[PDB]
Amino acid sequence: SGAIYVGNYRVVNRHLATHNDWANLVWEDSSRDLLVSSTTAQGCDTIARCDCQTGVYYCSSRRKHYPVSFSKPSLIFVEASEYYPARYQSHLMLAVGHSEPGDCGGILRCQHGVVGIVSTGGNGLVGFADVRDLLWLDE
Ligand SMILES: Cn1cc2c(CC(=O)N3CCC[C@H](C(N)=O)C3)cccc2n1
Ligand SMILES: [Zn+2]
Repeated sequence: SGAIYVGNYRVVNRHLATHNDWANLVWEDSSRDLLVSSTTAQGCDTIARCDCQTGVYYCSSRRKHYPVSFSKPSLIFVEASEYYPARYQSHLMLAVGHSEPGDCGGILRCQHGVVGIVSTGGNGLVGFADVRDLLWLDE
């Protein structure tokens, strides 16, 4: 579980989006596993505008925050699931670390702010969906 709240937007994993999320849809991308919905109230998360490759992510399966070294956003192969068949997810960042399916939503953050959210995992590699390119989240 977990979202990013910035201004009048709510950023979630598209595979965990609610009915209300789709009823107030701003933008979605299957290939990225992202969905943005509009909010009545105002969020106050700072989205990082950077090219960092180190951060700290929240892992609900361990109730801990872990420091990781992660790859630059790219097209990584992700195996089939009940939400998507076998495909190449884009804007994906991998790091060596623990993750479980319920961990999707946990924020990854650097000194500059929010980098992305947990999206994939398995084999001791946790995958984060990048959001630093979505400049429209701030205007
Ligand atoms: C965070 N996390 C998800 C895990 C899974 C499942 C997984 O990766 N996915 C299922 C949900 C949709 C995801 C996507 N974006 O396509 C793929 C299995 C083991 C460990 C995990 N750690
Ligand atoms: Zn940064």
